[PDB]
Amino acid sequence: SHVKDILGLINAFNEVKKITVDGTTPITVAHVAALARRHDVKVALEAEQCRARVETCSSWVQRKSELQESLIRCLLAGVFTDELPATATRSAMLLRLNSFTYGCSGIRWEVMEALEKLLNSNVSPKVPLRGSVSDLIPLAYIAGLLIGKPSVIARIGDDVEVPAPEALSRVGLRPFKLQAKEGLALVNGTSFATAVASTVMYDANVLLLLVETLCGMFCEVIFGREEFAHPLIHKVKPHPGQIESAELLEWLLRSSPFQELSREYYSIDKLKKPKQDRYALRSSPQWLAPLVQTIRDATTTVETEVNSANDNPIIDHANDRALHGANFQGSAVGFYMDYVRIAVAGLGKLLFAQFTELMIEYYSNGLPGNLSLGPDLSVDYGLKGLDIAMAAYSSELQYLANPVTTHVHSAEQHNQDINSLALISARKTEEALDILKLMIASHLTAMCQAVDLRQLEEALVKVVENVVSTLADECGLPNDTKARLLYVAKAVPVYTYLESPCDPTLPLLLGLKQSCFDTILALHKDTLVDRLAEFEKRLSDRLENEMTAVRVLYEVRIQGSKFLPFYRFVREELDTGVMSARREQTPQEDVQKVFDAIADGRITVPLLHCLQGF
Amino acid sequence: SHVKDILGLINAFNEVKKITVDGTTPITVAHVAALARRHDVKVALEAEQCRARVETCSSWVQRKASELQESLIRCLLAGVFTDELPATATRSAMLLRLNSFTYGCSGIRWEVMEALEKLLNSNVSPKVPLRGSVSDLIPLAYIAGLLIGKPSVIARIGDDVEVPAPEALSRVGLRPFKLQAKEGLALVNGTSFATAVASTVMYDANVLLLLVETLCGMFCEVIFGREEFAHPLIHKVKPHPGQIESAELLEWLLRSSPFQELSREYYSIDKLKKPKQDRYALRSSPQWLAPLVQTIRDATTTVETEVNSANDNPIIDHANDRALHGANFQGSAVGFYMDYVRIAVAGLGKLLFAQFTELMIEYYSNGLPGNLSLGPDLSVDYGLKGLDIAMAAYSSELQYLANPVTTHVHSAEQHNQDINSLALISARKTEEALDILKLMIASHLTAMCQAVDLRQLEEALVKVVENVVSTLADECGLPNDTKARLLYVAKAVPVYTYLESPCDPTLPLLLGLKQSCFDTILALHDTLVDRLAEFEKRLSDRLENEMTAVRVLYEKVRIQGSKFLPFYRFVREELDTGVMSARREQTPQEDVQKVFDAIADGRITVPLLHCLQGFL
Amino acid sequence: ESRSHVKDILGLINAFNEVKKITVDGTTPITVAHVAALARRHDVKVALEAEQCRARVETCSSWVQRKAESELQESLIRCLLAGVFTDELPATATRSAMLLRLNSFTYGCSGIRWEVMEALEKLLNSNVSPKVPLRGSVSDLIPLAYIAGLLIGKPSVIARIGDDVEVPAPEALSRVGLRPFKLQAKEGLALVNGTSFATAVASTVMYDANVLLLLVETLCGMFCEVIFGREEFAHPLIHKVKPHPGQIESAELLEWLLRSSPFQELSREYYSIDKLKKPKQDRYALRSSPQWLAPLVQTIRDATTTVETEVNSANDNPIIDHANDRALHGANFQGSAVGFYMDYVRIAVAGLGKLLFAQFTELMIEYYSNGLPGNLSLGPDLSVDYGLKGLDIAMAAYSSELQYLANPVTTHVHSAEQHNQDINSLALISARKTEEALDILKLMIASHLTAMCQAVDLRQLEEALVKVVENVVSTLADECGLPNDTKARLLYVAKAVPVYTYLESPCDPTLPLLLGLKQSCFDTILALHDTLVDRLAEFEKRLSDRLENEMTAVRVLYEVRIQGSKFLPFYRFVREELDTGVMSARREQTPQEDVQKVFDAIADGRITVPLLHCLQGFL
Repeated sequence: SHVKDILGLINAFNEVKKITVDGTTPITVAHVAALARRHDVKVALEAEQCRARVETCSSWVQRKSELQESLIRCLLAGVFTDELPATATRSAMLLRLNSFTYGCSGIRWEVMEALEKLLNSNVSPKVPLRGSVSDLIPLAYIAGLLIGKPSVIARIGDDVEVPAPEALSRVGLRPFKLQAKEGLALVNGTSFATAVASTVMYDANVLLLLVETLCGMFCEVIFGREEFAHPLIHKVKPHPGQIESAELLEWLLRSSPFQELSREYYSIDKLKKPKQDRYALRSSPQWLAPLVQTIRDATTTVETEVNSANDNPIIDHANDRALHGANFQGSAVGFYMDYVRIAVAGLGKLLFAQFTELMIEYYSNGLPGNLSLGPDLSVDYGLKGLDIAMAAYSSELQYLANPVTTHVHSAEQHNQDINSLALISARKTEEALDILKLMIASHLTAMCQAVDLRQLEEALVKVVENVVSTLADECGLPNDTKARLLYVAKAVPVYTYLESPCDPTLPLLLGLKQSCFDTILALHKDTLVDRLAEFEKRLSDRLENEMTAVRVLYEVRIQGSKFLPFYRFVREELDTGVMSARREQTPQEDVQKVFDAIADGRITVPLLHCLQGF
Repeated sequence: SHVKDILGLINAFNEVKKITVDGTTPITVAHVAALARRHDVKVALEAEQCRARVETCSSWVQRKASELQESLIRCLLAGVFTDELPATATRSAMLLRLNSFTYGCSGIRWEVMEALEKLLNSNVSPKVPLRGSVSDLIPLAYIAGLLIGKPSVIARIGDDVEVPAPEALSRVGLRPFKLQAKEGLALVNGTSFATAVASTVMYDANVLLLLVETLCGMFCEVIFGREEFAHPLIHKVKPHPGQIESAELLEWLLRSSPFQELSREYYSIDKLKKPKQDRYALRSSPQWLAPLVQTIRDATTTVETEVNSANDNPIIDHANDRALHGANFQGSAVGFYMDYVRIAVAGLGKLLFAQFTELMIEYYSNGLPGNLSLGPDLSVDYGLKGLDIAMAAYSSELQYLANPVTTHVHSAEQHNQDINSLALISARKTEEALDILKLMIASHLTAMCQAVDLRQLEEALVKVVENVVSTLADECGLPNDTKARLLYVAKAVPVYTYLESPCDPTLPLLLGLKQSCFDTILALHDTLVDRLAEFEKRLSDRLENEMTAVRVLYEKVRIQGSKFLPFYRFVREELDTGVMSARREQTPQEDVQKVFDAIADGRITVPLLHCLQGFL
Repeated sequence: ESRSHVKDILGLINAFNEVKKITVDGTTPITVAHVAALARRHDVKVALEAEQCRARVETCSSWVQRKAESELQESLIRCLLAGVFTDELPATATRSAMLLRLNSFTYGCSGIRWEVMEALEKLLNSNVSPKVPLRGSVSDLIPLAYIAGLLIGKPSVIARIGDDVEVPAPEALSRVGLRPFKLQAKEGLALVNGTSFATAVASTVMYDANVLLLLVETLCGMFCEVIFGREEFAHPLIHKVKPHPGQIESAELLEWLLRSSPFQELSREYYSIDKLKKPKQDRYALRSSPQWLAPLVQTIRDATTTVETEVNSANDNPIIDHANDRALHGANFQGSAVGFYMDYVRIAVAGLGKLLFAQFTELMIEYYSNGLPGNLSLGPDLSVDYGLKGLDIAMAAYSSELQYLANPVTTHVHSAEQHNQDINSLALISARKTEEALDILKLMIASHLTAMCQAVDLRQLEEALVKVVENVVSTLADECGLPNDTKARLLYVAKAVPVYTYLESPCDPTLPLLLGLKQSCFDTILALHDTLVDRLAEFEKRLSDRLENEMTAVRVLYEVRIQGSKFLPFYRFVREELDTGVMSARREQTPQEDVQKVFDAIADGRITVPLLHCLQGFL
């Protein structure tokens, strides 16, 4: 399954200490993400496997200086408005280094050692955002650093910023004097486009699994039928992503306490409730199928690019010739960044549709509008702000998923009449993921709210049942009338009348009055009316007070749910609670905490816990 | 290799007789295309294989239990004839609905499936509105409208006949069906139309892809490229499957090429004044094709999975006595991959446009004339300029089309369909995109054969100018040093830079000749001047006439050794075309039309398979 | 000065219907209504006027002829005949393109012979036009080459005479008493060097855009009437204070259309009963319509001006200044003005479609339709009447494709023609897409009007059904001998409860009618506190016998408020002229059969009759 592979990726991202750059051992998207985000991870350039092939190649080129330095000069052409982040630059530095290990570039080993040292020192040049059609200009800033160009500014850690010559001295390096072919070796790569795409693909894999898992949590809170994930439905339409996502979904909902409430809910008033769930849940495995396959396929393609000699000419020293091709063409990455962006927009649409169902009372199966706890709804608009936000997120996301590779210009004196635009495309897919992160944060926040509302719903109904039951005994109401009233206490959704339980124009008293008149006609063919009036009177004394007490006490079914790690993480570890008029905490403050957990990777802890033993 | 698979697809499309519909044997995109386009291809609904599970499921629904089904079809017959879905797509959809029923999940009667079998074989299909599906209730309601004999539904019988549905059933020996429980839903609740178009789209995408890959080699031959770009080491070290596989073909197509022999000769003369590397349209082609190849191959698998699936709801589990409520009617797998293919197709078109552009510009065509104009009178011959303009028009619309459709999902049908695939709309646009690619390939191929003729004439013309300069050097009694310089210039100068007026004192030949004469005077330092004066004098008497003669001979051969001979022989001989010039009266339209028609009806696969025979 | 864009569009519709002859003289402007008239009405003729322009044309012809002193011009035509037949540009577009090329010549800048212009005139009025390949133009060398090919009698060029006959170009010239032309100086270039085809399509695109716009604007008022909306949204002051000209003018129309509406009378009555359980404001699809329409109105009108400017221009090169003895080298062949505006209009057309989709969506959902049944089903048996659910799915399909089409074309410029045409307009491709967008918009307006006529019927049945329920309850309360205060409670419920919530089974104790009645019966018992229970039991008994059969009787009788509505023309047109009725299981016709009739009427412009009737009196 792809579920295991993404777990393998998350584990690798966490467990890795050294990234082996030897020319044999593959560098995954997890390893690139690790170097970029975790500063304790170091680069290990191994001499045993590639020092020989590299030096031979460097020797051949020399057997056949001002020229190579004036190429760098002209390619230092980007403008600072916003720039490429250090995470991206360092990833590109790693990827250019990795390209050299195959011994086709003819670069000196000494220069490769300098890259290794510069990475482990956290030194990286300030690189302008735009200029590459895919990565001559951005890679010329890495090359400019190695030759100690004063115009190129370099970072040392989070704070220090100095010119390149002084940066080289602080790490024990002297400015390089470029030999033949070396200048072209440095700038002629797909390193930047593939750097951004690597982190894009790691995040896309994590967030894909995250979205998949949260579909089960959505099922639990929306009172859905877990039937939609039955293996036979997907065996008979065997899209690999459809089967695998449903397999996870079936497993997550197998022993669900919320699904027990679901079956109980649809057993009462069966004819007046929907038989099938709406598409945002029931259609989820079919929707996820293409999205799963797109993100998995692109990972492979991105990894192939990471582990490749993307340079020109390809030096074939064993046959005394330089091979002329275009391995610097990032079309593999370019095109797959477009496909992924469309897949991400599809994940966003799934999230938007699910969130919309959750906010609307007519579709939320008992949940209050906007998930407003209230009870006073005139001063509690709940998650309406986030709902509006989700449409703003989805809308921009759909726009972003337009392709970039369809805008190829004839470039560079018409020499580059086809070019990938891979970096541009990767940046847009990165921007789309940022928006997807915003959407997952809000979704998870809302469902934790829905968990709380469902558990309180169970507690409030049981109170209404108790108060009606005891007062039926207290008022000496017959066995028939008691059964009718208890049914109404179980049937009508508490959130329809929570605002004012004893309001004569709200569903509870409405159903009660309808029952009382029905039981009068049945028992007729006078003191019953006296007993019923006393029941109504005493309900206005006890019900409101006891319903309030239970809610205030609340301010259990999740403890048996496989999504407990997510609920416990959001509520306990991030220090949040039920959203109401009484909690002095803006939705921003709540969602920001969840977003930050997703952005830094802390969300993987509850994710892995949730999926343990799958 | 994907090359093997596409050849396998082409072979199956050509040589299939019966499509086995049994619920175990897969139906490929080739089979779907074969049924749609070839009339003598029949459907084989094999009873022994799947009558059992179908009737087990059918009777299960009968145990658990008709005006309800009538109302559903009547409801969904809601399209408008503005445009219509072609019979090819409707018949493909009919086969795909039939195949879905064979899995024993739909609860439909075997009789209904038998009716679909005979309706297909009798070439009967309903008139279906183009639009209305979010993916395929409305379009599938017209197939169900036929089966129940709705008078408002019009059916086609072949190419000539269009009658109401009750009469259409009568003519093929069928009676209108009264629908049982679940049957009305079972007929309309599928991805049949979306997947039908997607199937023909995917077959075409494979054929045209291989065709574009092959013509990259032909482009190398005519543009005087370095076949080095296809060297296996360049691609093994950047091992994208599509990059390696495409390069493997191009290395093979260019091995021992007569045109590459000319290329080496061309670059050996005046090496330090010509492009050291080829431009990206050729050199970068394997890297460019890589994602496109993978996109089209992966999407072929996905569409074929949808073809061979039970896209229905509810899925009847008759063995465990329960009706499973899912959403197998959601064609998102198809919809998303149609968007991806369309982006890839746009990339294929961009490659072709870029190559075509190089070919048309003298600065980039390496000796070739602008617009590939033969002339010799260039003021009244503009060659392929018209086709050059149209190529930009094709590519422009192609790039526009490649915007995704799946990013425009609306919350639909009482917000019940809050996610829908729009697969049929997406497939339709990818279809339209492939029609444009066909237009581009047609022009591209035509421009290549034109370029073959121009290169071969270039050689014949050069051998004449050499022979004329050689003989006149003797007749004037010029020294062996002078003869060596003059024969060098005759070899070096591109013949098409002076073919308009060979003895014009301002054009490149006489310019180079007047340079050598002054170089040979200084080196040999006055009756030599009189011999050089007689050399120019006798040149303007014999040169133009002899160059004209061979051209005339040519208009009334290294492509013989070339592997692209089957293409050249197909365009020139089978399609009856010649070299484009003022003296040829056939329009660019008349020539390219013949090529396009051959691409459209599949005739082009013959020269393609001949070109690729022995490639393993 | 324009009084209102609504007056201007009505001006276009009148001009389209009334014109008999199109005057081509180089001074009198051709409008998008004229171009549409020629393309669609075969009785309309072209009149080339030899008084004003004949002199300047011949002067220009002579000057070019003098400066030259023939195969060159024929070779241009030969190489430009490079289209492929896969699909083709329809005769309407080609005939429009011929007129526009002819019109360009009248300015005396092209150097074309008057005889060629006379041939174009003759070919147009004879309904002769070449079959032109769809693609090839980056904007219109290749498509225009086929008009030029016809004039020189190229055997490969096929020509239509009317709708039936297809003959080669020499034979087509023969049948109209013309001989193939021999091209002189510049004449080859002068025929192909224009924006005629892009501007032809754009012209009938802009004419349709104007008509469909006004139609959409007007139908917003009809939507207000059926959805029970608050006309308050169109109040002048709201828009006076946010003074977008399209916003003011659309609201002005809507205020007028809703002023004395009998339907708006029902709206005020509806929101008076149970105020607290009903929305205070309408949803955006209606309330936000003038604001939404504002840029859409302005885009469509501004583009009409730009297209018309191109129509009445010398789109040719070089421009021959015979008065100052020199040829000026410019680029009037660049159709960028038409190109970019076609992109803007396509986005506006998508915007109009979104407005239609949203309004349609509210209408189909019971939670949003303010009393109307789901999918606008009549029933009463809702299990076999799914209503307009089919058209509702189609509306999502239509809108989704429409939003996709509204992506720009002008952003996809390739460096073309040996990098000489390094900026090209792509105007014809863009115009083609905007045309496709308007086709879909026609499908959307068709469904929308069909749905709203269904809604009118349902609202009028609603008023008939309720007053019967009121009558049955009122009389039984007297017969059963119930007190006046109890009678007032039960009559309130009869009026308050929406009728379509219980019409399926009126005397079902689980549906909202009996629920309210049982609620009120228990409340009255508590208020008057034994034989009262006997009288109430008799009330329930006699209601379950009498009510259902009477509700059916009035429903069958139905199978009035519109008669005072300004939308009566539309309702009568759809119902009487097109021969339709209320949609139910008792109606044999499919949704297709009904919507088709409305679509055809939109397509051939029959819809302008009820539109003009609906809007007469408006200033």
